Amino acid sequence: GQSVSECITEDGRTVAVGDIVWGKIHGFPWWPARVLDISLGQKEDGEPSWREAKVSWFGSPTTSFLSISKLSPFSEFFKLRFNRKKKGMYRKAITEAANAARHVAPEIRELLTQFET
Repeated sequence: GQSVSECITEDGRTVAVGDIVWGKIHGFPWWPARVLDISLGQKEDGEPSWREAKVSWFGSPTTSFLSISKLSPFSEFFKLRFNRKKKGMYRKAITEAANAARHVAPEIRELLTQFET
């Protein structure tokens, strides 16, 4: 594919390099990540319609490649995707991501602060 600086997700929102997203891989819940690159399939490719992003997971050492279909914008999907029960690394990642997002999506850190006990 060809790298680009942004694309539109399946829910119709723009995702750009540097943005915070929920990402999905097998064996883990939806997990917050930072977008490092975005790649779009091109007509000479084996699969011209494939599109993906390279992401860095919060609360984690790992970087992964996700189909755009396996990510979503962080704020808009937060209430849906945030697991209120999970502990440890997962909750630390949530905290980091909410803090990172607090200037464009202050509602998330707001919700997390209300939720904490």
